[PDB]
Amino acid sequence: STIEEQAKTFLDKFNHEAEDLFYQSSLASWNYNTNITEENVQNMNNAGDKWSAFLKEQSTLAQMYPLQEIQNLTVKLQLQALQQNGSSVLSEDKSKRLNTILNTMSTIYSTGKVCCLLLEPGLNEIMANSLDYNERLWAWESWRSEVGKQLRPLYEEYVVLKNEMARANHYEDYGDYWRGDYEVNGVDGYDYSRGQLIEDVEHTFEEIKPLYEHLHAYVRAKLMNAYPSYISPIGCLPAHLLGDMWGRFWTNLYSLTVPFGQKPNIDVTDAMVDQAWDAQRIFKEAEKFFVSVGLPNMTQGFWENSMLTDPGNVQKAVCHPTAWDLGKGDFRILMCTKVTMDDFLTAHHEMGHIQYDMAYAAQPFLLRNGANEGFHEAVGEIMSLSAATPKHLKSIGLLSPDFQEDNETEINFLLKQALTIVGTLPFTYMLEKWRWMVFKGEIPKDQWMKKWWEMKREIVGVVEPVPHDETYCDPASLFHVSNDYSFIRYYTRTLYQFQFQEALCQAAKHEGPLHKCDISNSTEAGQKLFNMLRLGKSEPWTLALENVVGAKNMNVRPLLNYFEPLFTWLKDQNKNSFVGWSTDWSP
Ligand SMILES: *[C@@H]1O[C@H](CO)[C@@H](O)[C@H](O)[C@H]1NC(C)=O
Ligand SMILES: *[C@@H]1O[C@H](CO)[C@@H](O)[C@H](O)[C@H]1NC(C)=O
Ligand SMILES: *[C@@H]1O[C@H](CO)[C@@H](O)[C@H](O)[C@H]1NC(C)=O
Ligand SMILES: *[C@@H]1O[C@H](CO)[C@@H](O)[C@H](O)[C@H]1NC(C)=O
Ligand SMILES: *[C@@H]1O[C@H](CO)[C@@H](O)[C@H](O)[C@H]1NC(C)=O
Ligand SMILES: *[C@@H]1O[C@H](CO)[C@@H](O)[C@H](O)[C@H]1NC(C)=O
Ligand SMILES: [Cl-]
Ligand SMILES: [Cl-]
Ligand SMILES: [Cl-]
Ligand SMILES: [Cl-]
Ligand SMILES: [Cl-]
Ligand SMILES: [Zn+2]
Repeated sequence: STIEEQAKTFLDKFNHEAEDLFYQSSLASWNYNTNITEENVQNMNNAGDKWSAFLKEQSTLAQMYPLQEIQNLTVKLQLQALQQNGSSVLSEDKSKRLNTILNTMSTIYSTGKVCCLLLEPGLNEIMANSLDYNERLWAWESWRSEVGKQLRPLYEEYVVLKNEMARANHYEDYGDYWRGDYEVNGVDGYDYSRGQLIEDVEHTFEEIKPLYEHLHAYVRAKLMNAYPSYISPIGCLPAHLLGDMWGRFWTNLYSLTVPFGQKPNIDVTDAMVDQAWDAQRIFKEAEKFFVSVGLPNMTQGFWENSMLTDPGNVQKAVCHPTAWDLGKGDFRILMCTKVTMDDFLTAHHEMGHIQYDMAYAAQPFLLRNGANEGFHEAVGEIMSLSAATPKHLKSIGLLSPDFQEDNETEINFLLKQALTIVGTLPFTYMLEKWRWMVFKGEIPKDQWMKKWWEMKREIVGVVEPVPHDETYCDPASLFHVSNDYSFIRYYTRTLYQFQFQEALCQAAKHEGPLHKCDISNSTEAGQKLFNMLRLGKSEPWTLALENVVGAKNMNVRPLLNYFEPLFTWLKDQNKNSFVGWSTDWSP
């Protein structure tokens, strides 16, 4: 009886106990989310507590099998997923304090109000739709001070305690700890070090820099037309004018940046209601789409047990669209579907999640997940990509067969896509680099805010409207920061998404620009995609990516391919205009 054999037996017992307990908890959670009542909340909480206690004791047991005596990499992966210590390395008092800090930061972020209006919906409405410089500036500064000033000391203590936990687990810092979510060891030709992630993010960002610079110059010009005196044509962009509370996405800038405002966007909602479509039809069409590439039908249970429309005033439900994998062959979608194009695309996205879940359902319990934190949402996004293309809507009868394309409408659509995708990439990289640097200890508190805005100036070309000192905590003014979430996932997922789409459209023998591509009816693309989906978390994410795209590494080139018509059109628009920005300017 070797250690590896004992560990195999332990994992056997664990899987059988865990699948049952996880199913009971997931079903309690489903009963709540589709039927909000006190009885259902208590059942959900009790089942979740039972599951957490089970995982606690099972991790304690798992730690009694030393990994260095495990040669089988699958057994090692599962044991490792169980043996994570985390905050438990801290003393009882230090963990108590850290959890109090985390709870406090979350509560003040969620209950914060400026006098009084609360972030959702008031200030969000202002930052999305207001065209008054003073109103927007006020809301921006108000949140930064009213909330950030509170969060600052809490965040300093949070940094100290999180770095203590990370070094107690043998990481260099909390940032190194998070970079662990991309690490791979023991598999020659597929290993990936925690440092490699930074190097590769910075490499792909070096390649994204020209497209972002030209989008920046375009948006700066258009915003100047919208804000006469307030913007310099060689300087950075005021943070309170970027379409949301942080400039995370530039989506709401469309009104001010649409290249051809007289050319409407394609919106088949009217066609969906005129053909008398219902949620059943929408989900059946998504299912047909997936069947078209050789993936299986949704289970009978899926149709029997899902919630695909709002149950109305009879009972309240959590209407956020979500895909559920309860285990034991039970797959569902929760969605308060309305007959609208957005809901058609979101249905495709979530059923893409379900297809992923079904694909890796034969893997051990602990290996049932995306290859890494970015894989699932990329799989979801590429479905909506294929569903929205005019080729596909014609194919499924939502556009008239003679519906003529138009470069102006296509460039409009591509602009919007840029404002979101390309816009958020430098934001995300800059935010996570600031956090990495704070955790690594390269930014003393005295320069915290300074470095932040310096980086905002250099990397993303955005400047603060008001001078900010070290009493604020502007990064903590965003949910992910104040609620202790990694952020680089958005960069990596966005790049993986277009890598996937390019590889699959190639397999589908698509000709022409990448954004016009529909993978429908391609069993080649379906097979390429399934060869990855079925692995779940069992193989290195480098290999999972190779199975789809033929290369083992993250690459931004497909995103540039997707945007190349817009990149060229922008370069044409900006040829007689300054591109780039000076970090010296300030409003
Ligand atoms: C919702 O929950 C309540 C309380 O548990 C229960 O009485 C009711 O039957 C549930 N509704 C449905 C549709 O199951
Ligand atoms: C690792 O162990 C699993 C059973 O736990 C087995 O299915 C698999 O073949 C083993 N891998 C190798 C390389 O022996
Ligand atoms: C969890 O803690 C034990 C010591 O208490 C340690 O030997 C083990 O390696 C830790 N887990 C991991 C994944 O390092
Ligand atoms: C998928 O389901 C449809 C009915 O919705 C059925 O006609 C078809 O044969 C099924 N195909 C597969 C491959 O499951
Ligand atoms: C795929 O084939 C079906 C016939 O089964 C057809 O109705 C549909 O228009 C085709 N779509 C594409 C994009 O070729
Ligand atoms: C649309 O694009 C084609 C190909 O680049 C070009 O020949 C045509 O002149 C363009 N038309 C408009 C209206 O932009
Ligand atoms: Cl989601
Ligand atoms: Cl599961
Ligand atoms: Cl995105
Ligand atoms: Cl900010
Ligand atoms: Cl994501
Ligand atoms: Zn999703």
